[PDB]
Amino acid sequence: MKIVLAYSGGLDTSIILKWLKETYRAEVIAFTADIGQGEEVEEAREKALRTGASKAIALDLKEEFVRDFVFPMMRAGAVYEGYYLLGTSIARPLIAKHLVRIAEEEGAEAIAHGATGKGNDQVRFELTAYALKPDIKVIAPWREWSFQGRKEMIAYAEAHGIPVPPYSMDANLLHISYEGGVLEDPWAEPPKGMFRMTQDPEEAPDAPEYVEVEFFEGDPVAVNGERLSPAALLQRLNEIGGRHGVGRVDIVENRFVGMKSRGVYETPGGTILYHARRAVESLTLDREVLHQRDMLSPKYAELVYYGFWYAPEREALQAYFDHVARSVTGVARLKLYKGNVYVVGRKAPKSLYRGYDQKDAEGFIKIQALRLRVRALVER
Amino acid sequence: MKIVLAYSGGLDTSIILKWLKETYRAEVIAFTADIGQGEEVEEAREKALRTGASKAIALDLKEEFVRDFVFPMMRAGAVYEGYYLLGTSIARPLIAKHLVRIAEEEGAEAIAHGATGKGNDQVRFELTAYALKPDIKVIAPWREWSFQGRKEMIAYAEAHGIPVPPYSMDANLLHISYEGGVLEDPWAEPPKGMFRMTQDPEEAPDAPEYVEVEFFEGDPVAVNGERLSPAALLQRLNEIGGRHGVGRVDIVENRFVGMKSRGVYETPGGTILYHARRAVESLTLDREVLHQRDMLSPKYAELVYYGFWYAPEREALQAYFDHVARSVTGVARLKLYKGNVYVVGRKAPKSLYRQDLVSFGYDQKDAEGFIKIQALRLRVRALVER
Amino acid sequence: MKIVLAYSGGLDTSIILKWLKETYRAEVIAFTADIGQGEEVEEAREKALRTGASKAIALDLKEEFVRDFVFPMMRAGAVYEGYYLLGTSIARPLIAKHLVRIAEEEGAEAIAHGATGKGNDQVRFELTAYALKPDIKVIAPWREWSFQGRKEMIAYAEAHGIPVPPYSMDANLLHISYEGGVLEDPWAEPPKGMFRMTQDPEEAPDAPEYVEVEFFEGDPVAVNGERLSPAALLQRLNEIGGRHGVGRVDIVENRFVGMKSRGVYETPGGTILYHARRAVESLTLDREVLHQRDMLSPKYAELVYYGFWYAPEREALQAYFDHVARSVTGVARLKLYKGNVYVVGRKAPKSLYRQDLVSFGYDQKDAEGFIKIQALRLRVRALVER
Amino acid sequence: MKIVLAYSGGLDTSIILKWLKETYRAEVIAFTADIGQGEEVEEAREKALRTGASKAIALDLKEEFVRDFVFPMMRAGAVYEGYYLLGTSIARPLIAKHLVRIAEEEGAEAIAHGATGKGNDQVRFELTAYALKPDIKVIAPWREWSFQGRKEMIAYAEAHGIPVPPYSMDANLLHISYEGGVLEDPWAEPPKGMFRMTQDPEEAPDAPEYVEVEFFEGDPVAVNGERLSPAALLQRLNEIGGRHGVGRVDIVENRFVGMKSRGVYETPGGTILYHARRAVESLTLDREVLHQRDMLSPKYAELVYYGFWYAPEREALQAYFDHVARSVTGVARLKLYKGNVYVVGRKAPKSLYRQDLVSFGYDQKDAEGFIKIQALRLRVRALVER
Ligand SMILES: Nc1ncnc2c1ncn2[C@@H]1O[C@H](COP(=O)(O)OP(=O)(O)NP(=O)(O)O)[C@@H](O)[C@H]1O
Ligand SMILES: Nc1ncnc2c1ncn2[C@@H]1O[C@H](COP(=O)(O)OP(=O)(O)NP(=O)(O)O)[C@@H](O)[C@H]1O
Ligand SMILES: Nc1ncnc2c1ncn2[C@@H]1O[C@H](COP(=O)(O)OP(=O)(O)NP(=O)(O)O)[C@@H](O)[C@H]1O
Ligand SMILES: Nc1ncnc2c1ncn2[C@@H]1O[C@H](COP(=O)(O)OP(=O)(O)NP(=O)(O)O)[C@@H](O)[C@H]1O
Ligand SMILES: NC(=[NH2+])NCCC[C@H](N)C(=O)O
Ligand SMILES: NC(=[NH2+])NCCC[C@H](N)C(=O)O
Ligand SMILES: NC(=[NH2+])NCCC[C@H](N)C(=O)O
Ligand SMILES: NC(=[NH2+])NCCC[C@H](N)C(=O)O
Repeated sequence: MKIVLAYSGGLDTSIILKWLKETYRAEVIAFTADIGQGEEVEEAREKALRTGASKAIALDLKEEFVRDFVFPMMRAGAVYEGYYLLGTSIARPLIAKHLVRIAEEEGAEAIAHGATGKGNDQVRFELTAYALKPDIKVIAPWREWSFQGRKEMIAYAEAHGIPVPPYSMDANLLHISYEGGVLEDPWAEPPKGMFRMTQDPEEAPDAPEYVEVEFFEGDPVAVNGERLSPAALLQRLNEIGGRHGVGRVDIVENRFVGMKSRGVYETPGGTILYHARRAVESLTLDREVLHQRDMLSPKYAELVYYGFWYAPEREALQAYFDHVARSVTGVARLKLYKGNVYVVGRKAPKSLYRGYDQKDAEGFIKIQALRLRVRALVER
Repeated sequence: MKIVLAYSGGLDTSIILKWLKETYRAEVIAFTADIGQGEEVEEAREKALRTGASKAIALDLKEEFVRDFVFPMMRAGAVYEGYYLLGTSIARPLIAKHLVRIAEEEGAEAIAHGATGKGNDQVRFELTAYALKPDIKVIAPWREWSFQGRKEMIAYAEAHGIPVPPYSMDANLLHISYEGGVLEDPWAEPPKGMFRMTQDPEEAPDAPEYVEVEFFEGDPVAVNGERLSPAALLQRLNEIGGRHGVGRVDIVENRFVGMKSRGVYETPGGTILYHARRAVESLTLDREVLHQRDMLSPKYAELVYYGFWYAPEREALQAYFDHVARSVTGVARLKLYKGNVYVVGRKAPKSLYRQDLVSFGYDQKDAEGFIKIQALRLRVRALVER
Repeated sequence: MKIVLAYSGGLDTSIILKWLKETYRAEVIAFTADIGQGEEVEEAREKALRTGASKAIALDLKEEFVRDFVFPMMRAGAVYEGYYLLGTSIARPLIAKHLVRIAEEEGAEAIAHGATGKGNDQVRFELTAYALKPDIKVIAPWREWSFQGRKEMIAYAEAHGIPVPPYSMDANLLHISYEGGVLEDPWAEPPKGMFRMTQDPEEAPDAPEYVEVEFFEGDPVAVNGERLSPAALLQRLNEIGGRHGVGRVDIVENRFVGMKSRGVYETPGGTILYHARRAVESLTLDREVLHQRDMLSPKYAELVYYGFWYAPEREALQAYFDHVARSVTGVARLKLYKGNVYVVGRKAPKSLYRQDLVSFGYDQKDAEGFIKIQALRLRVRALVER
Repeated sequence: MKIVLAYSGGLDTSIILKWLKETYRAEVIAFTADIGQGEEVEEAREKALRTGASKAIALDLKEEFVRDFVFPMMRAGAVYEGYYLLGTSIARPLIAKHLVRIAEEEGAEAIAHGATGKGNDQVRFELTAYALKPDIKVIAPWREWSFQGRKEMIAYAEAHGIPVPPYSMDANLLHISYEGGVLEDPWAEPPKGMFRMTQDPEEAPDAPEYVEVEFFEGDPVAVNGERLSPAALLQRLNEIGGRHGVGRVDIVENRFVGMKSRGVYETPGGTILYHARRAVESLTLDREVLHQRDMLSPKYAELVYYGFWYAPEREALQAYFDHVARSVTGVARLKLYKGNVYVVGRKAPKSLYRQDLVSFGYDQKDAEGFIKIQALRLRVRALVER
């Protein structure tokens, strides 16, 4: 029996690698994806072999991540519960996609991940796995073992020679998420110094910085006149937005499995892209199309948040969003200053910005008012 | 014939007052509402009499404005096309409501206003009027007169004794709007010094300021522990957020009459309230309720923007929003700093948050069954696709 | 330990009553609700006591069923996946509501039902139970026992001395549902003579029959001029519609649990009410209100179907639907003929219909301006396409 | 100048053709489209030349109508206000399309139609024309002439010389619409013998008739095993359904221009197609995709009804509906009997139905976990209410 483990190189997946070998008397193939966490994945791959993996794989997936998951999501204007730009949410389908592919190639009957039984990640990983390979076997150790606390887990790792290192973090090219520990009290502000991807607004440059972002067909293709690949472009905007402290959100969200959770997120590049997109859309999209689009975005957002990426509903809505986004061609000009992003200009080759006479308005108004006047007369 | 004119006190409504009297051989009753435009309404009232009004009425409607129009709208989370908090939009129904009221009291068969034929305000004024008094006659001079240019309008004014004087502004307790002129080029950043209600972030305090807003039943009732009436509360938050340069928006919007236009808005108090409201809702509203509510907010926003305030669709949706909003009770803690509003905390008497469920309602294993069932249709799809 | 069992009086809940006693060694309180199954619940109550119940309760809930469940649902125009009027769906919450009431009165820590692990009813019973009493314990024998076949169950019944006798059916005041067995093949028409509530259309009267239904406030209050209580009214329309074979539908629906299921339903009275309601609404509801209401109906429907009756989302939407329904006052005249229901007329005290607006409230030029304004964005669009 | 006139060959467009020759003294080009009105279109073309038309054109557009307009609409499951299948609505864009095409080919500056200023047709014609050629000049005689009454028009006709003859009719391959006259009273049943396309239910065969419709990637491609082109297929289903009296609807609808109107429609073929489609969808579409699609259908319906066919909103939604419809491949079996259509069977090569998931990937106990997790937020809510 072989098992493809989503291995991040940390303590838990290291413990998991050992636990899987003994518990399932299985050969474990480790997989570590480079999605912009800011770590040398090769070090994780080598730790996996030291830990006991029969094979360890590491892949640079930053470009596939931005082009095939982040970009399509952004085209939809996806925002969960008013603020969450879904940084962790869209990255999970990508990881599981490769787990299942590797499982196929290696002849493995199962896959494993270290997401807990109380979060969203477990759902995202498994819904994707099942959607792509229906008879795949999934093993989620957190829902199968009986560790009674951290102490017991550190003891288990020390016993296997696994080296042992106030909140939980998840970082990738789109954002860095923070939750748990001290963050659990929604009345308490995050502690100073917690953020890593964005500069503290109180420490941002004293002068504002202008940035231009070009969109061609619904996707951003250039920054300040320089054409950049998907991953390179997000990276650049992260650098630019980050220096100014842009993209910080603090919310109490509703998880898919039932409870509320306090989360903090920094999405510098994606936040600039959100406003840049809407800026270009303001000139290229039709009024009714836009209004219909905005009423569907929230639904799309929850699909991503819940884990229904490789699902027919999401694919169907994507057909609508992509259609609409094809008209988003132009340039947005933004002004960045101490934590904030300001749209300051926009232009487009086929802008709809700027015939009748005042007289037509009276008619328009009379007809629009008819049903209201009738209703009024009936009330008498 | 009597005509009740929505009189702002400026050049155009003064020109209109004289124009109406002669064109319609009627007497004009001028109505000026104080909705926080930062001017002395009694001066417009007196100017109306000097311009020829048979009667001039001026009313302080700040409290009614915020209590009966702004609060109801905020309750619904209304936001037009992603950023417009509807500052000018919700004020129009209030004005027209009083116009129709005064017309009935004065025995006036018609009402008038100085909104142009190419904007949204004309629709808001008239849809409200017709909805409240179906037989009312509406006179909109811009759509009727033969004035050809500004030059001629000035000559007419000067001939009639009316005193004469880079963009058009509309200010009230909720915001200040700027559009037209130099703002007509969507690629040009607005001019320096344009903003009035808010301080440029570059000049905002170096020290962030914490502000707490208490919501009792969907509406804000206190700021930093001090109980304030609707208008006093909005005023307070404009002062606080204004100093920090909060609430600035720059957008190209879609007008109801069919064309796009570049608008700039500063809504300090309203912006703080928008995020404060959502902060309290994050603890007091159910997941499914919240998601449904957010999908209807945009529709409600276009209704307000188009002018369908006193319309059945709007009142029906208001029943939904008011039901949901009744649960919004708690306190939001925000951090203001150079143009931004950061939510840093929230608490509520009946908060649905239980860290009991997040720290390390079921045991992990229940999650497996949940996933299996949720995945069934997807697995079936995959098997069929073979 | 005490366990309140939702007892229908059939073979399975009889086997379950025994099973609960043996498995848990608890006192079992059988509850049978009369919701129009066309069964004498007092027989079931007696059989329950014979089967071993420590206490058996039988309540007539026909009026509560229609008044507090069917009517609120009908006001929303709830229809699941194009054709399902939710007959079985709205009944479950009522039953679970009493199961928990009784458990609390008797001091029973648990409730039990005989819905299987493959369907929707399990979710409906349990979601309302947990929603009303969060610490209640639920026992669903179908998900806990070892019986591996029908034959095994019958033997267990005999070994326990319980009386023993091509599809499963569920009947109540709203409809009769048929699914399973021969019906599992979606390409096979239901067998002849299966329907029980409606007469076969080929055997229905040769002369159409006219019926009028009065609505006052969103709910039906009279049939052919006779005031009738909710349950009596639904009963009456079932008699009238059934005689004509009205209300039959055949669909393959999506269960909440993931798979498709072939179901057949007969809802005579409800079908008449569905069309009668829309008929009165056509004169009493505003265009925009109607269009908005219709786009929310499908959502409310899935909530009911899934089992989210005592859920904040449903109660929120209910506030909207109730608000809109308050105007539905008038009379619908329908024609019934061999399985079909035809709306032939409608009237209302405050009908918004006006023949003068259509007979050959504005002049022709108004329409021209309306069209021009509506066309503006389309023309700018074509011009840019150039 | 040149004017292209949408000419139906009837009294009014004949009067309109003269009116155009006299008033504008222009060269009128008549255009008559054959879209299944069952009216020898060539008769209409000769009469146009006989009336002063310097050129009359007649085209067989039946196939284009069904393939490019009816099918895309049905693909979306479009239904206006619960019953209207949009028969007249989708035909108008097709006509205006050719008018504008012919105007470009004839160097004509304007186009004209005889829809009145009180209905929706004028909007459909004009929105289509403006969207296709923003520069186009439109002339709507009903809104421009001085005639008051039939008497007046009648004499004017005799005068110039035009043959001269209870409700108004509009017929095409999809349906026949009836409204006006005796139909204006919402309480008055339609007059016996009014219907033309459908046999009276009471006069329909005593024996039910089964029919099968095959769908391929969203569109009907065969009936009872015989492959038929779009127009031939709709024609065939009209014949089969008509003989049984299928597809009759009687409603009071909300017109786009503001007033309610009583309309009667018979859509035999289209009605069979509506139920056949949903039947194939019940096996080929995913639950969540279906539920989403149905909540959007109504919006697409009003877009068609209002006249926004060649509009970005409609084309955008079309991309969604087209994507979803591509999966609709299979066969539906329906039973026709005296005015009703009953789905009795359905099958598909890629059916998502699995008898094994329902008969006695699925484990009963997974349902408990599913239920507990779904119940969590409801339990927390209840506990907080203490
Ligand atoms: N970059 C990655 N490549 C492969 N799998 C990943 C990757 N990142 C996260 N995962 C999966 O996600 C789980 C991580 O959830 P997370 O909250 O980040 O926990 P963790 O405590 O950091 N794991 P570890 O780093 O081994 O201590 C891991 O158990 C992995 O299965
Ligand atoms: N506070 C108010 N009281 C009464 N009527 C008002 C008030 N504010 C605005 N209006 C109406 O709205 C129109 C104003 O449109 P707006 O763009 O503000 O023009 P204007 O510049 O104010 N007119 P004027 O100031 O008289 O030259 C006026 O013509 C009034 O009819
Ligand atoms: N009228 C009722 N009163 C109380 N409980 C009911 C009633 N009707 C249905 N139930 C509940 O619903 C379950 C019925 O599921 P169903 O598929 O109809 O099975 P069943 O065949 O009726 N059981 P039985 O009649 O005992 O053989 C029962 O187990 C009850 O818990
Ligand atoms: N088959 C067609 N070909 C071209 N234009 C048409 C056609 N059918 C309808 N129209 C247009 O639609 C208008 C008809 O509206 P309708 O209510 O059918 O009136 P009408 O009574 O049929 N006109 P007429 O037949 O000339 O007496 C006509 O003025 C035409 O411009
Ligand atoms: N494994 C993690 N640390 N992920 C944190 C959760 C991210 C965020 N709560 C989400 O639902 O996307
Ligand atoms: N009279 C005015 N200055 N009105 C300004 C328009 C405000 C904004 N464009 C709106 O439509 O609400
Ligand atoms: N116990 C029963 N036989 N129930 C009938 C099932 C009813 C229908 N399929 C529903 O899900 O509501
Ligand atoms: N030309 C006609 N008589 N058309 C009848 C209008 C049909 C239907 N009421 C509609 O709005 O489409």
